[PDB]
Amino acid sequence: SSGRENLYFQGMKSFQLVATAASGLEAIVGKEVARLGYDPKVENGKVYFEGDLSAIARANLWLRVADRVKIVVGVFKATTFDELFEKTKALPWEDYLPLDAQFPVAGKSVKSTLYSVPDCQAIVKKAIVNRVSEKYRRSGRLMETGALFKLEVSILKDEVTLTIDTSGAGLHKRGYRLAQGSAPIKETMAAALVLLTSWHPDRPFYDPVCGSGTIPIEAALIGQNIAPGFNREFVSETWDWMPKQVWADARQEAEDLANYDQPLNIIGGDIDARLIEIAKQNAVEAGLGDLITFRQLQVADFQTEDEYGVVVANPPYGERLEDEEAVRQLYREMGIVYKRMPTWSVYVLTSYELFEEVYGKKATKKRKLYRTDLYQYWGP
Repeated sequence: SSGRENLYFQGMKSFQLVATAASGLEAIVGKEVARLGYDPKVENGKVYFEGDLSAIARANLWLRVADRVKIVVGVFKATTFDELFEKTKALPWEDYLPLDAQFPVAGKSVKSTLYSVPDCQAIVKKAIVNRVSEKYRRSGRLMETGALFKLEVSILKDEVTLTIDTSGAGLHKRGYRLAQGSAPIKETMAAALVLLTSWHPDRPFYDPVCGSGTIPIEAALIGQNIAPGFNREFVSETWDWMPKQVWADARQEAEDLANYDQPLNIIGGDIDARLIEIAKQNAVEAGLGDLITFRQLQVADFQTEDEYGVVVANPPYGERLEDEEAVRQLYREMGIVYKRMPTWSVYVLTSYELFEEVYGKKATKKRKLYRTDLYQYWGP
């Protein structure tokens, strides 16, 4: 993180990395990449940075708002498949892919002469096989049986970016919600919401419509400076050219930087007792024991003597009449309750158009996200 180490100690090998992100969340990912001591270049849905083996480990462990961390193998222009072929085979694929690499190729194409994704997939695969076959001298040992190097060819305005996935499962899958679907807020979005607030763990936190507990869990992990990826694995741990010691060092660092003694006052409320039991279990799996206070709690029944807290909510919103009426009632009740809490700040992520009207006051700030809006009521 100092950024000052001689590059010799990481094998004299530097990588062009990228941390992908939802559109509109890249600035936050940039700040997280800077936090790790790297130099971010923020673009639409992508934060590029240079790094070594340790950067791969540390970014996978630590980024909370990124979708995945990839290696950028190369970037060039191509308007014919023969040009895509040659420029792809010119890259040093053998530096990344061992004899037994498994290397499937995914594709994306937008506003490009080369429009056919299946043809781009085919030609990139052709070229990579050509390259490794040449550089391993047509070894009979070349076979796709071992570690996984998921490749992507992405073409935008005739510019080709070739990447290798270092993460495996998307980073939103921290491990604490497995086998529970994706109806709730995406974990990366939940972390983004908390990071867009003023909240610090010295202050109370409340998610009044918490469901299975994602927002409180992400807040707790921020509050104790716990790496989001601490309890999961990454595909790049299986790559023979990345030493296990790099990952062991990154994980020891993550343990050392955590603040497990930071007290937390975090309440998650939901009307569904079964989802509250699920939330408690998810928090145990996240390594948070019973630090979070999950309650079966209707919005209208919340009372506190605590001051200077932060409410953060993202109520599930179905756009049909019954579901919309239930959320209107929720927003109205929130407004009534939080009026009694003038020292608190309130953040509500919703696509319900009449939120401000129903809550009863206009927001301090309205941040547009992906279409949903983050309504922010800044407190003292």
